Amino acid sequence: EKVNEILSQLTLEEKVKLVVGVGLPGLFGNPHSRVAGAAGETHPVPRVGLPAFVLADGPAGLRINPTRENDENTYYTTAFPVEIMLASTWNRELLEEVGKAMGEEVREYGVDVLLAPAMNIHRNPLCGRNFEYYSEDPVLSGEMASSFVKGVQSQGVGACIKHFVANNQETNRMVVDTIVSERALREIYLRGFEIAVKKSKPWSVMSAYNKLNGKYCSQNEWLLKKVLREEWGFEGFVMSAWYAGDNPVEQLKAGNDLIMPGKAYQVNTERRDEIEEIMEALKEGKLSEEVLDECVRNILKVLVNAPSFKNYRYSNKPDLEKHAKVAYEAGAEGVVLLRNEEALPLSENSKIALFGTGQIETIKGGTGSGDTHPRYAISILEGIKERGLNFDEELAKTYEDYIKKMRETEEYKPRRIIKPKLPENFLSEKEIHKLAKKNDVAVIVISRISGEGYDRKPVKGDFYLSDDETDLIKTVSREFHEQGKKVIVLLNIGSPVEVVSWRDLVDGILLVWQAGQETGRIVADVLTGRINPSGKLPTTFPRDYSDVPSWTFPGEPKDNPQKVVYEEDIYVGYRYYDTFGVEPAYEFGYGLSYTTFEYSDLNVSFDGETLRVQYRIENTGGRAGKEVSQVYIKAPKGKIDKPFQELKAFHKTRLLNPGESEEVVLEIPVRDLASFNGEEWVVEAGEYEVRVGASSRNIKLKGTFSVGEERRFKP
Ligand SMILES: OC[C@H]1O[C@H](O)[C@H](O)[C@@H](O)[C@@H]1O
Ligand SMILES: [Br-]
Ligand SMILES: [Br-]
Ligand SMILES: [Br-]
Ligand SMILES: [Br-]
Repeated sequence: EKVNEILSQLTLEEKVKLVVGVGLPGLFGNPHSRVAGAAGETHPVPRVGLPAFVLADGPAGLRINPTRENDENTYYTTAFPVEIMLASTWNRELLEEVGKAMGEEVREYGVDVLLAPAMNIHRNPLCGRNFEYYSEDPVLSGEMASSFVKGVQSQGVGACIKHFVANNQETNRMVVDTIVSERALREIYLRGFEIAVKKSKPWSVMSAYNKLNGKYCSQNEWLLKKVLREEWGFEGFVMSAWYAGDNPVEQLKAGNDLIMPGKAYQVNTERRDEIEEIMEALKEGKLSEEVLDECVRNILKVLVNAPSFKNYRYSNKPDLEKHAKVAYEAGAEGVVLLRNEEALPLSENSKIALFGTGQIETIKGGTGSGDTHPRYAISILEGIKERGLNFDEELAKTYEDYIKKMRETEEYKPRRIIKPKLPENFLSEKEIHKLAKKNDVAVIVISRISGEGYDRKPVKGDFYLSDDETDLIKTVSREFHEQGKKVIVLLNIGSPVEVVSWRDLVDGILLVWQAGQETGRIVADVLTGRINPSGKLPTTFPRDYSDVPSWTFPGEPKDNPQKVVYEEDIYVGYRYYDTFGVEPAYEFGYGLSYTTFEYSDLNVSFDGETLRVQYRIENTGGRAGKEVSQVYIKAPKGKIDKPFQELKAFHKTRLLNPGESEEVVLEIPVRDLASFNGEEWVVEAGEYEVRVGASSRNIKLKGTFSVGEERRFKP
């Protein structure tokens, strides 16, 4: 009743103020948000008891200013592992915990809505923001997102799933027209958002920068209204990506309730003030008051539940120590062991020769709106020191000295905030020979960073190893292998890189991604086996970039794309590699363990409305560990073309001791089995195959069931 009451009290002008942000806080002419560093604020209306609501990034943790002027207090937040690493956990419960921790910091720092999680599909590994997205698969993505949203919103604050939809490249994102069939949309790109919307009920959705089939997402009625609302039954409000679109009136008409951050003229001289443009449109009858009321109601019906609406006295003192444990745990389960030829874990007291500048310049996460400002960030070297591991102390000082020297130099000093990539081959061929005799093992850090606004390139030093990185690995490998010793590589990266050319040169490979503030601790602990790797890939690692099915990336013309066509359609990520027989370097769902697991006791039953899959996993190794199991369904060929198989469920065991087992029981609604034929979802009659895998290509148990009667669903 409150909402309809406030609504009835508002004047036309106050209503317009409410659907437009107050401008980017603390930049240009604008005052700081009462939470300094926050991404945006709504217009207050004291008249009718509406406060300003505060919105802030981001996916890796709350992003606000750590300090404030005329203030002795401190406002640090927890920097969690990046989303691609969180997805690697394949652990819903854990993602929910990460949401709660973040949510407590959101609430207690006076924020009302967290601008997370990001959940665009990994269409192409070069997308600059892949690090802060979950997966190339909509079920993994949707399920991780749902868990995170539930976590955040258990804390009395709102989540915001973004970016809706098909924002799968950074190049010309604010302008590019994304051409995608309705089938690709419904099966791949819309699909994760559908799951999140239906299962977790996020307070808000952020419409994407890009056009979708001719229309800006922020101004796309089919997207924000027919699909989101009418079909899916979304009950929240939609906000625009910052400065997205070109027409505030079209945005409101489309179902984009909240225009952020407001004052677009401050960034684009050709935009009018949106309040003035809207007021004029109302005056002229270009926009009806009824549409305006709907947008305002969508906003209030959600935000009357925000802490700010009840004048919540936030503490400015969240439990950072408790949240750090959660960040460490998330990182611990998200590391992916890609290769282990009797190399890991390291023996106790093993003397480590630590290589690569990334050991010191460790990447905690990518740049942009999804960045964070934690009190600390434990480098790989620091974590190893902290845990008291036996490392070459002379070498570590050499690296420290070399980085200082290089970063002080003109060519490599941080510019404007990028740090030029350092040469990694500064050690002499004889210096490394000395290292091989002195130490027991080699550990080489390979680091990459990416971020909002920039796409990566299929070139050396980016997707490919730079020549100096290749030379370092070759030399270290040769030297240490001659001495009978093992070499380990740590991939401190945010998205796939080439691995085929060098992986056979080394014995161990740990994909440690970018693990936030606790990175070095997580990494050290994985090396010694205190952590048993349980992460599995949420995205495909291709042998070569030319293998990638999304070849049109980043569009036409390449250097200034006005449009990009998803030629590969539904056949993206593993759906492509499986269906057309292209072998990846490492497949979707792949990941090793320090122990072994045996799958057994498969039972499959379909009562016509629910597919029930049960099996048993036993730890047959000598170290406790968790196992991620994946259930792929292979639908019959029947009427329409379909991928080879599709992930429909997944699970992760508790921490099993040697000899322990766990019974897995998963249920899949019949509707989930459907393919979209362009008009409707269809679950074709026929024999289906259940494929329970330790990865999409390591199937451990197979069974079948039959659909007797075709089922159809209109969107
Ligand atoms: O920082 C506010 C927003 O700015 C941009 O729209 C980013 O794409 C979005 O992810 C972020 O939440
Ligand atoms: Br997407
Ligand atoms: Br391998
Ligand atoms: Br990266
Ligand atoms: Br194209």
